[PDB]
Amino acid sequence: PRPVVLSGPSGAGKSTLLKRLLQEHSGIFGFSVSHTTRNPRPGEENGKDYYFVTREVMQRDIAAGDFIEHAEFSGNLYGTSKVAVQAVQAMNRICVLDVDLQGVRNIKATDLRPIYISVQPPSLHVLEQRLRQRNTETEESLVKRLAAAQADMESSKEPGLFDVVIINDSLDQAYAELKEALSEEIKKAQRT
Ligand SMILES: Nc1ncnc2c1ncn2[C@@H]1O[C@H](COP(=O)(O)OP(=O)(O)OP(O)(O)=S)[C@@H](O)[C@H]1O
Ligand SMILES: Nc1nc2c(ncn2[C@@H]2O[C@H](COP(=O)(O)O)[C@@H](O)[C@H]2O)c(=O)[nH]1
Ligand SMILES: [K+]
Repeated sequence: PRPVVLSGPSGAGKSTLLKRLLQEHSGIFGFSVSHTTRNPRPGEENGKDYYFVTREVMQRDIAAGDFIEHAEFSGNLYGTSKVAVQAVQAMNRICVLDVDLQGVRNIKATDLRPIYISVQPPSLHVLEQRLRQRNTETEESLVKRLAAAQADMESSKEPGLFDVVIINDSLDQAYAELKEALSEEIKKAQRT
């Protein structure tokens, strides 16, 4: 039973598929609650979606060595803390992570030994509409995320970087491809 790392462009639907997975398989998977310096969106709860901390707190923790990995994204800091992964391990659950491309390569350097899945948009055109539908991004921050998306899409074709690439055209189909990709993960977890 290996950890799971979900990545992809902003707005692809990796958080959506993760939420569906975590509700239907609550006893099998446990979400890695990362730290972030950005403000919480409406409907986001501190401790569940993210550990919302200020910039000074994040930098203080980085010096203290609390983070397995950390990176900046659209002028805000994100990080997978050691305590976040150890919390899921203490619950006897498969840790699932939602990081960017920079985190993916950082995790490659660690010993977490995960399975890498890239949730990809059907095309870059529909990604903008997906990002524009949520409206949480201002026009300036939307362009920054859209620009970084193409770099993420290009790197998704790198051989060996991702174990599974899922195109998120149909959400039910994308979730079906997610479960099948985790079939041996769910099997091994239930096999104990
Ligand atoms: N299958 C889908 N069909 C259409 N729109 C979708 C689909 N999945 C997600 N979206 C859109 O994508 C947004 C929600 O996806 P999220 O999971 O929050 O984005 P994300 O891939 O996690 O990237 P970030 O880092 O959270 S911005 C909304 O605007 C949805 O309308
Ligand atoms: N490297 C890294 N990236 C993260 C982490 N948490 C979220 N991200 C990434 O940061 C971006 C913004 O996330 P959002 O602010 O939309 O939740 C997404 O690409 C997401 O996957 C993290 O802990 N580490
Ligand atoms: K995350």
